[PDB]
Amino acid sequence: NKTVVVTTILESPYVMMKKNHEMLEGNERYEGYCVDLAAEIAKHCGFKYKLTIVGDGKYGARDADTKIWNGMVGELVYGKADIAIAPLTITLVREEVIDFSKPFMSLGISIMIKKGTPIESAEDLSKQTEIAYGTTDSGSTKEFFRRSKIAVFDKMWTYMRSAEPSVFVRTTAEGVARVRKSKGKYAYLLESTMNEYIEQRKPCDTMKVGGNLDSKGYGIATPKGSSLGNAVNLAVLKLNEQGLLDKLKNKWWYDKGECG
Amino acid sequence: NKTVVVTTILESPYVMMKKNHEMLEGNERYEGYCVDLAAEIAKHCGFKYKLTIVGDGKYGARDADTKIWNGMVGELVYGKADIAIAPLTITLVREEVIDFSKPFMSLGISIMIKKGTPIESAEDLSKQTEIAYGTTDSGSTKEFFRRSKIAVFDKMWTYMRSAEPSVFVRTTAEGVARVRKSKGKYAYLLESTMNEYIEQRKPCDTMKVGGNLDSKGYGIATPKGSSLGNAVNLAVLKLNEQGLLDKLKNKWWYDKGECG
Ligand SMILES: N[C@@H](Cn1oc(=O)[nH]c1=O)C(=O)O
Ligand SMILES: N[C@@H](Cn1oc(=O)[nH]c1=O)C(=O)O
Repeated sequence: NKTVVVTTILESPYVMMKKNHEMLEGNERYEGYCVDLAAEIAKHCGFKYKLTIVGDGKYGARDADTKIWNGMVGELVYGKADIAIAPLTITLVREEVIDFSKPFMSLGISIMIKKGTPIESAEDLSKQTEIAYGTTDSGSTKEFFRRSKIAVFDKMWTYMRSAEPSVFVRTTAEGVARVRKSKGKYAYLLESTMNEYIEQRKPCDTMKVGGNLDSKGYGIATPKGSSLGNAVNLAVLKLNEQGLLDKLKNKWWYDKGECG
Repeated sequence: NKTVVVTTILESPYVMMKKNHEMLEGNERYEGYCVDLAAEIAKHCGFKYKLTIVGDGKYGARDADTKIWNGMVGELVYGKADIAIAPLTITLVREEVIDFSKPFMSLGISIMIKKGTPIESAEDLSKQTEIAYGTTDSGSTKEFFRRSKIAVFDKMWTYMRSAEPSVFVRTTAEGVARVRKSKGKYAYLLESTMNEYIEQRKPCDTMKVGGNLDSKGYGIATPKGSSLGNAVNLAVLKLNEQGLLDKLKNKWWYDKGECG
């Protein structure tokens, strides 16, 4: 038995530094949905682990020129980590290089606006220019727009890829800050899960509008051929069946919601 | 290359006999969401196939005494079929004996009532006796209640397992007929997907109430170790990414909805 190296990302409310993190060591420094999930998975699979934050702060994308994978995906591909326990979207391109457990959370791409912004759908965004809109870099949302053959999403892609100044952000935190400080002139395309969490955080000035653009899920990832995959997949199914995953979502999204 | 034997179930709107089925042969006799899905999967994976309806008309459950698997699950386990393309729920007990692709549809257990029935939640059902309620036999919904540790669902299970006359039905069709003919005295616990489909079918006398009890998905299943699994999983992800699965749901649930 060896300590399993877990790669994850600082993304609220999945993994966050505890307020008193300076007083603590190792795994105890962190808290969140994925921190709780990691503890449950490890217990069910019988392994000890070490939580580590992805070096480049990215989810995972492959460079067009170099063909090299970055982010958490890259850490699994190059063997820097043994497993990824984070809001990592199950996609075809990633499934080609790493393995995923069945989903532990269901979600879809959505729109976040500053309250009062006159936008109710992706269709609305695509038909105008005054309100800028973008996505996070190196993730599944940007890749969705890049590869979409659907007219509305492709129209949106053509605008976003050449928009000036850049409409892309490095992290969810940056996109949220841009929505909040742009006086309604910036809308942010992000996963419904993040959108719903932020909607319940002070200053309660944002909101999710329209239906989700797609239906997909987050999965726990392991390098291809990992001996860990099977047990991890069964653990996820068990936790879902026990209602534990639902309990964890309520805990981190709503029980402590700050917007009444 | 050999013809792949597909096991499926006659369940609207997934697989149904075409009205003019007598005039047709083989795969052409059927139509529906899963019929369309099977054609797409076969095309993407490069195989020819034969659609067959599960002999016992069941989804799949293991006998407590004999330990023998029935339904579509049983057909894969005993090698009577090469793959299952139907609304087969991904569960822990099934994952122990067969393989599943990532989900092609997202859903949850829900409540179906005859319009006007004074029930808005599972909590409501559990606190009364006048309105009987049950589930389909040999499926994931009955197993959910049987294994639940959650107070409300366990209370519901204790009532259902000993209710008289029996509250369990053999098929969705039977449960729907019971809801419709029981004058509000029977509520039916079934997957949200089936519930939403029936809600748009004449005589438009049923409705889904409350939130879903859980969050899970349907997957394409193959016997353990099947050489088909990998390609099938990637095909499902591709179809989802192209928006084809969403298009298919709209086609079979709403485009031809009969309730305005
Ligand atoms: N879970 C996403 C990361 N990301 O979060 C969003 O909200 N959009 C986006 O791309 C991924 O795995 O790439
Ligand atoms: N998809 C279910 C079958 N079934 O359909 C429902 O609506 N409930 C139920 O158990 C299964 O795979 O067992």
